[PDB]
Amino acid sequence: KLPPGWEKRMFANGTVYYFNHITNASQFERPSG
Ligand SMILES: *[C@@H]1OC[C@@H](O)[C@H](O)[C@H]1O
Repeated sequence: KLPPGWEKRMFANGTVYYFNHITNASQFERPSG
């Protein structure tokens, strides 16, 4: 499902986003790569 290095992440207010654990990058939209 999810591409390499990405993992799902979430704010203290309950808002979900995406985080790259290899690069420390982050984004709201679901990652294609
Ligand atoms: C929840 O935390 C992330 C921020 O971007 C949103 O505006 C807030 O509601």
